[PDB]
Order: sequence, then structure tokens, then C-alpha cells
Amino acid sequence: GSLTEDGLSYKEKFVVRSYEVGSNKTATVETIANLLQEVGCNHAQSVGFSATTTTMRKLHLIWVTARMHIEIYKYPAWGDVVEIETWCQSEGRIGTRRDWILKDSVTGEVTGRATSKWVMMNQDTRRLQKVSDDVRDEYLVFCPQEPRLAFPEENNRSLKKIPKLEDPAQYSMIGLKPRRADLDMNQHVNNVTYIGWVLESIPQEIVDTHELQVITLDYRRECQQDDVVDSLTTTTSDSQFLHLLRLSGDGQEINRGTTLWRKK
Amino acid sequence: GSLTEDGLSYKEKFVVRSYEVGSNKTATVETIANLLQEVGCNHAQSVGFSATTTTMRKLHLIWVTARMHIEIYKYPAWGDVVEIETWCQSEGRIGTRRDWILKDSVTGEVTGRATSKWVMMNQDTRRLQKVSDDVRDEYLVFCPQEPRLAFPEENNRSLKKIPKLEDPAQYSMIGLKPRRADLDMNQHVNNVTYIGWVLESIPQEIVDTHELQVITLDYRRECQQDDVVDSLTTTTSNDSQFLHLLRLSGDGQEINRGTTLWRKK
Ligand SMILES: CCCC(=O)Nc1cccnc1Cl
Ligand SMILES: CCCC(=O)Nc1cccnc1Cl
Repeated sequence: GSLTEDGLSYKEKFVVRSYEVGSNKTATVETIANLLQEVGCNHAQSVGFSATTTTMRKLHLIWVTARMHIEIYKYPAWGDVVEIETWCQSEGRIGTRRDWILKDSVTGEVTGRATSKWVMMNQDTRRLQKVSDDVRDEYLVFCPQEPRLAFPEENNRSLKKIPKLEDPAQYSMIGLKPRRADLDMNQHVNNVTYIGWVLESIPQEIVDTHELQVITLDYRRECQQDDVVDSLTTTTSDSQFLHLLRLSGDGQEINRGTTLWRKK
Repeated sequence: GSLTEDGLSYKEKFVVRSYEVGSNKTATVETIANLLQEVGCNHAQSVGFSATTTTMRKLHLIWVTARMHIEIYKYPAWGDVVEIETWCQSEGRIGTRRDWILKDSVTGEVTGRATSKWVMMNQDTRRLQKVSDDVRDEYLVFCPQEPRLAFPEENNRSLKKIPKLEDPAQYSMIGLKPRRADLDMNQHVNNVTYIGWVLESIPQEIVDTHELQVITLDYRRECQQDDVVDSLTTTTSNDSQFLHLLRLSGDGQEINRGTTLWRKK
């Protein structure tokens, strides 16, 4: 992994591992999401963060994901090398974008792209805050100033509003609980676990006869180590689904999302 | 990674990733067990298996894990490079052993060791059989002929008999279910998921104040993708030892038993 020539993006190569692949012997979307998260962490490290800056660490501020958007054209095979490039960009005072492009190291062909929206909130109160000008100056020097979008197109899937699934759901997987392996180093549920939980309510028949092309996920509230999630899915159509994760008991929303699947 | 000079072992280097680490910012024992499985697979591929030989594929036979044994002296940190060497050895008609040594790439010091016992099974019927000569000969040419043991010691903990936990358990975690991420490419539950499930019944207190030194797991039955598992733990002991049982949440059919040993941080 390294910063590129101009110091405004970061690249890393990954060999797909035996346990990272599903039934077609290609990388799961959960493997793809872990590697986007790993290269994001390697980019923050390379520029002095650890993703808090100077003013942020003082007043107990953190970056948190509001939304993840991933489009995969081809899933890398077991043994294949994927190259991931990542960069960040200010969205004014509303927050921050991290973008990714995935390439076949062998062909140099683009095999996927992802984008994400981050907002600042207080670690303790979990209250959102429109970013301060003193915080931007610190992190703007690691970002391209001209716009660089993994998803440039005006009216594109990555920015569409997602509605709330209405009961009854067509499909459901209930009583989902995280184990220690699902937690990060600060004992919060890792963002990638929610992607698995969303996909858990897709019927095995869809997964067997289709490949996932697009996943958009809104993050509304964290699932704690001792919470229990219900995963709900209704067909909206290629196959398209509407998704909802909510706490098993009171039915408090934690995530909503959509997926688009192509017949193999 | 690559086969060594003599072609009787395999070495691979792994950089520890952000999401592979726990509260201590060092690799979890599940991350370690995944890397052991990855380097085992890279060793099989290197010598032309797929971990079946020619005869095995004809007779619908497979290697399956009967027992896993991991001892960790030091968990590598986020960003550390760890080097793993692995080899196999015949235990005659009984089955085969795969051993591992983990090293700090920087110091070259031994940070861990592991050993596993594999037996030959019919894929379909699940009925064990002793290793035949025709099969023995095919894989014998990829194995050191003189003994090479990760755990040479005389009365060593990798070989101890493991008893059945008696109800009531001191601790339990109920209604454990695998999701798709827990499954391998043939849609069987990954052996490493059982390790996580065993550890789920250890109180957070022990994990916060101790480090896992040793884990021994017997594999008795597979958890199907529509099974539900109960994890049971009783303290058997500055070192804490536990006895472990995984069973199907309904009829209480045993899937696994094990022991762990923890030392205070
Ligand atoms: C939360 C998204 C921002 C982030 O991960 N921080 C970062 C790291 C490296 C360079 N530039 C930036 Cl903005
Ligand atoms: C589970 C049996 C051990 C195994 O994976 N087989 C193997 C692979 C490479 C070299 N030699 C051998 Cl015996």
C-alpha cells in the first residue's frame, strides 16, 4: 500500500483468500467491504490520523458512516489480485465522502466502485455537528480540491432516497446477534456485519441464481453488543429488493437499503 | 508464499489487518485460525491437490478435521507481518497431522504453534475409514519422512483426552446461528466459526483481564446452515482453565468439546 505520486489518493493490492470466497469461488460483497475498510484505514495511517484529527480528539468528535454504496461488475476469484484506490473529498460543511475504485491487477480493468458519506458526531452524546472551518483546513490538504467522483453521473443510484419497508415483509431472518468476531477494536459492531445481516433475508434461491450488482445502505443507529436484529426484505421488481434492519423487540430502525441482482 | 527449498513445507507472510484485531489491537485467535487455514490451502494448491488426491476424488473421499490445537505466546499487532510455516505428516492408517509455526517476521522469534488431526471420510455417508496404501503413497512424497512435530514435548497438552461438560454449565450463550459469511465455498460452516462459538460463553470479564494462551477443540459433528447451537463453559481451575461444549439447541446433540487456558495480562 502507498500514497500515489501527488499524495491525494492511496493504493493497495490484495490476494483473495480461500475463506473470503462464496459458492461461485469469487469474493463475497462482505470481503469487498472489509478490503474497502482496510484500505481506508491504511490511507488515514499514511497521513497522520488514527479517523480523528487534532481539534477532533480534543472535543470528543468522530467520523461515522451515514451511507455506503457499492457497485461490482466482476467479483475477483480465489488467488486473484485486486488493486483498490481510495480518496476523500469535503462536501462543504455537510460532511465528507470517501470513494473507491477496484481494478483487476492483471487487466487494469475497473471491476467495481464504491462511495460513502460520513458526518461528524460527538462520541459520547452521539449528536451530529455541521463541520467547523478549523477542522476542514486540517483534512482539506489530503483531498483533491477539483471534484473526483467514483459515481460522477447526475441522477445516479448512489444518491437516491430509500423508503421504509412496510409490514408485512415478503421475507425475514429474525434473532440475529453479533459475536466477538463481529466487533472492531473499540467493541462496536463493524459496519460490514450490517451488510451481512441485510443479505441474510435474501432467499438462498436468489443468491444461487443471481449475482449482487448494487447495494446501497443507510446507517441510522448502532446495534450494541447485546442487541438483537430482525432483517426484512420485499421484492420491489434483474431483481431489486427493499431492506430494513430493526431491533427484535421495539422495532427501532437501525438500517435501510436496496440491492440490485443480475441473473448469472 | 512458497514451498521451502526441500519442497516438504510451505511459508507465507501476512500483514495483520484493521478488522482482524480485538480490544488489545492484536490479532484475535479466530484471525490466527483463518491464516492457518489460508496457508494450509496455499500448501495444497502448491502441490496439485484440490484437499483431495486422484484416488480420493474417484472414491468420493475427503480429509476432515478431528482436532485443532493452538498455542499463542504473542498475538501480532495491527500492521505487524507474521510468517507461518506449515507441513503435514502421516500418522499411518489413523490419518494425517498438519502442523504450523508462527514467527515475528522482524525478530524471527516463535510467537505461536498449532497442530491438527485429519481423518478420511466418505463425503456422502460421513463414514470414517482408515487410510489405504494407494492413497498413503500419493501424499507421502509431500511430507517429511522423519518426525517433525510442532509439539514435541513428552506429556504435551495437544494430546490430552477431553471430558464431557456436565449440566448445569457455569456459563452459556444460547441460539447461535451461522450467517452466509460463516460458510465456506461448499456451503459447510467454516471450522473457525466453531472457535468463535466456543469463546462466546467466556464472560467479557475474563477476555478483558486475560489473554487466551491455549485452545484445544474436538470436532464431532457438523453444524448445518439451518442448525442452532448452544455454547457451554465451566471454570475447571494466575491461570484460568475452562471446559467447553457446543451442542444443537433442541435435542442437545454434541457438535464440539474443548478446553482453553488463559493468563492474566
Ligand atoms: C471519514 C472519511 C475521512 C477519512 O477517512 N480521513 C482521511 C484519511 C486520509 C486522507 N484524507 C482523509 Cl479526509
Ligand atoms: C488434511 C490433510 C493434509 C493436507 O492438506 N494435505 C497436504 C497438502 C500439501 C502437502 N501435503 C499434504 Cl499431505
